[PDB]
This record gives sequence, C-alpha cells and structure tokens, in this order.
Amino acid sequence: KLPPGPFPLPIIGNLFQLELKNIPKSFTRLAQRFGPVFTLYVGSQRMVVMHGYKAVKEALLDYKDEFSGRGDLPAFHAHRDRGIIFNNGPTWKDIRRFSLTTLRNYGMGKQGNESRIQREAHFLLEALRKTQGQPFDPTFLIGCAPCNVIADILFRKHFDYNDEKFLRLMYLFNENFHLLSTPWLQLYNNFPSFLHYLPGSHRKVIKNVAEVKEYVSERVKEHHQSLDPNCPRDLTDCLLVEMEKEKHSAERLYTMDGITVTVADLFFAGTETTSTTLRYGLLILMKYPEIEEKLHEEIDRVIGPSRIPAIKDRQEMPYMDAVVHEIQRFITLVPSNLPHEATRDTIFRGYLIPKGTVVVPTLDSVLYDNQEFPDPEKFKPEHFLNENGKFKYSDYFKPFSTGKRVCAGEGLARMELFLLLCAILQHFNLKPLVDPKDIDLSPIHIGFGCIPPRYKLCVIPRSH
Ligand code: HEM
Ligand SMILES: OC[C@H]1O[C@@](CO)(O[C@H]2O[C@H](CO)[C@@H](O)[C@H](O)[C@H]2O)[C@@H](O)[C@@H]1O
Ligand SMILES: CC[C@@H]1C(=O)OC[C@@H]1Cc1cncn1C
Repeated sequence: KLPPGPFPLPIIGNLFQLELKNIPKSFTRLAQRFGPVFTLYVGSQRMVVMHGYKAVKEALLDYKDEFSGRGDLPAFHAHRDRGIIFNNGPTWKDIRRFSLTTLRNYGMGKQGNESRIQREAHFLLEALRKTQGQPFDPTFLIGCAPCNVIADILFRKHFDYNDEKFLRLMYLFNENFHLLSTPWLQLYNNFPSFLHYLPGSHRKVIKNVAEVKEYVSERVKEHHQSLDPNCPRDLTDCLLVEMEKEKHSAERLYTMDGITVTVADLFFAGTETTSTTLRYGLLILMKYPEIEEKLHEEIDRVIGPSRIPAIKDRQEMPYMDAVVHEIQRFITLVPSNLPHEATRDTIFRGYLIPKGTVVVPTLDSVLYDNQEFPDPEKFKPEHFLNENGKFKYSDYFKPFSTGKRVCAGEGLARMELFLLLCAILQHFNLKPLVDPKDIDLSPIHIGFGCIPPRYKLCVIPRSH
C-alpha cells in the first residue's frame, strides 16, 4: 500500500489539488488532510511528499541510501546524470565526494574562504560607495560578491563589477531562478513532452542553461590547454587532473562534459542562492529599522567601525547570528527542497514507496514549525535568541537540507551571509524609497525558489 492521498484523474493526476503558483502551500493543505506522508500524481509522475520535521528527518537520516536519488528536472536536461545537482546516476557519489574534499581544501588555511570573502568585501563596499547615496537596484551589485567568490575557487578569476560577460552570467542565473519559480515552469516540469515544443518561457530557461554551460565549457577547455598537473590553479584544474589519473581504467567518472556540468553546477549554485538571500535580507531590515539599529550597535561595540569582519566575530555577536539565521529561516528560499528519488523499493512507516518514485522532503514545513518557532510567519530575531539574549541553536534550522544530498556549499554560504552583511552594515545605513510600514515581504513567485519583490534603495555611508 502507498501512503494516503487524493484520488487522481486520467492524464492530469492530482493537478486540481495543486495551486501552480504556490505548490508549497498546497503541500501544507494536503498535509492537514492526509498526514505527514502522502502520495500525489502530477501528470503521470508519482511522488511522495514528506511534511514536518519528524517525517523529513526520518526520510533523510534513517532512510539515507533509500532516498538518496535525484528526481528528474526537464529544464536542466543538459545536466541530467552528470556533475552533482541533477545527477541521479552511478557517478554522483564519487564526483560529489571529490568536489566536497576539493572545496574544503580551498576553504581551509590562510588563503581559505574567510580571506577570500574578506578581499571581495573591498570591491563590494567600493561599488556601494560609488552609488553616492542615490537610488539603485541591488540585484546585480550585491550578486557580484558571491559570484566572484566562487569564480575564484573555480577559475581563479576575478571580474570587474560591470564587466559585460560577468553581468550576463548573473543575469542568466537570476532569470533561471526567477522563471523556475513561476507557474508555467512548474507545469512544464511535470508535463515536459506535452509542453516542450510549444511557445513559452520554458524555452528561455533551456536556452539560458545551455548558454551558462557553453561559457563553462570554454573555460574548461582553456584550462586543459594551459594545465600544469604539478601546480593546480583552481577546482577545474583538480577535476581535469583527476581525469588524466584514470585514463586507463574500465569505467570512467570524468568526461569533459561531466566536468563542465560539475563546474556550471557550482558556479550557478554558488552565486544565486547567496545573492538572493542577501538581497532579501536588505529588504527585511528596511521594513524593520529598529532591527537594523540594534545590528549597527552590536557591530560598533564588537568589531568597531574599521576592522574587517571575521567569522569568529559570530561568537561574540549573538544578535547578528540570530538575524542571519532568521533571514534564512523566514525566506524558505528552496521551500520544497530539491526532489529526491527512491533508489529501490522501500517500506516507510509501513507504506510502500516503489523505486523511481519522486520523494519530496519539504523544507518550509521544518523552517515554519510553530512549536519550535512560535509565530513562524513573522520575522523575529528572537526565534534564535535564548534567555541570556544569547544565540539559541535549533535543529529545525535546515534551509540547506540534511543527509546524503545536503547542500554541497552550506559552509561557504553561511560564512558569506555573515561576513558580507557585517561588512555592508559596518559601512552603510539602508534607506528605503517607500515607508517601512508599506514594505511587503511576501515572495512574488513561489516554486523552486521563493522570489523577493523587486526594489530599490539608497545606502548612506557611516565611515567617510
Ligand atoms: C543560501 C544559499 C544556499 C541554499 C539555500 C542552498 C540550498 C540547497 C538545497 C535545499 C539543496 C538540495 C539538498 C537536497 O536535495 O536534499 C542544495 C543542493 C546543492 N547545492 Fe546549495 N544552497 C545554497 C548555496 C550553495 C553554494 C554556495 C553552493 C556551491 C558552492 C551550492 C551547491 C549545491 C550543490 C552542488 C547541490 C546538489 C547536492 C547533491 O545533489 O548531492 N549551494 N542546495
Ligand atoms: O497554464 C498554467 C499557467 O500558465 C499561465 C501563465 O503563468 O498561462 C499560460 O498558459 C495558459 C493556458 O492555461 C495560456 O493561455 C497562457 O498564454 C500561458 O501564459 C497561467 O495563466 C496559468 O495558470
Ligand atoms: C533547479 C535547481 C534549484 C534552483 O534553481 O535554485 C536552487 C536549486 C539549485 C541550487 C542548489 N544550491 C544552490 N542553488 C542555486
């Protein structure tokens, strides 16, 4: 027997039970009705949804290997079963393991992630000053910071903030994440063959993915022509070197195409989610100026107005720590996670879950638990503050997921969020164009991601 769920119709399945523009809300509605594990058909693809901390944790932690597969995502068919993110094949385990180890090597030491982020803060602060306290759209300014950070690890390359190629890549990342959060792409994701050769915004996503891949492909090729296996320059070099070291084996983990997919995965994933979180963070703080003020107080007391922020500052800045945690919790940036897949026939809570079934370990339902976070729908730093006014740790903080497919750059992202928000607020006050009271924090699109409203602001200097 399958987990309980709604009776499906011919062709469309349970499409009437879903609001295309807010799938996460529909999951939640279905959870009250059927419980923390339920079956759904969207089209002819059967899925099982986990909802709530217990179900999600059990799925990812007690059934590690059973649900460690990756569900298909037609828009990213040019990556399927290659690289990391969209890899449901036999190369996933080893490519992931090697990529994690390599990322850790580049993150460790005095030339590590902290220093890399600190250097990049210089350019970020420079760009913010150059706005002269005039209105500007933050989207493609602040996004440069994580984009350059991951580019350094991948290509040992640094872009000027208005390099045309650089802006184009970020534009593509932004459009994709945006469009992948819209009702049309949600329909396409589930009915790809009915919809693919019709007109629609799905074509742009597909075109955009191919364009990022092509750019990464050329970079991989330029690295292969000028390689020195004794002195690795970046992550692509390490992957290229690993490819030569297996040239006489039976089965191959590394293709030139496998590597560009792997690196385009990291490039896209290393840029877009960090950029969106920061951008969403700035909007949030502008709605709550008293929160911005307390942060300004903590920075000036602990770090002072001049010294560059460092990761260990987190340990002496409980309010910033709580705020950075609360931004990630409140926005539920990837609210349905990435789709998992059953690797074999599995019995979960006495329910049959057949091989190939899509498994959805819902994240918003963990981030919005009303027992762990009383008033979950509200932005409150005190969701992460104890009695002593100190940081209050929570296991329900899972915006990166958990288990075998846990976000490959969790540590990078968290250090970026802390250091860069610290840097920004050390040197600037945030000025909204509209009154704080009229700021709407609701996402404008909800799908693969949660998309912030478009806005402009001024940043007014603190330092001179
Ligand atoms: C706020 C920033 C970020 C968020 C919210 C986020 C979130 C996530 C989530 C929810 C998943 C799916 C986990 C699962 O399937 O169980 C994921 C996967 C992944 N992320 Fe992130 N991530 C962020 C930053 C990053 C960064 C900086 C990188 C690269 C350095 C990155 C690379 C990846 C990769 C390669 C995967 C696929 C893992 C796999 O399939 O085995 N992410 N991320
Ligand atoms: O169809 C799903 C979803 O797509 C939207 C736009 O997001 O409309 C698309 O599909 C309609 C067919 O149902 C077309 O008439 C329209 O041209 C196309 O944009 C939403 O209206 C709809 O919910
Ligand atoms: C389709 C892939 C998903 C997406 O678009 O945004 C989140 C997820 C890819 C991802 C994983 N970690 C960071 N990102 C950007």
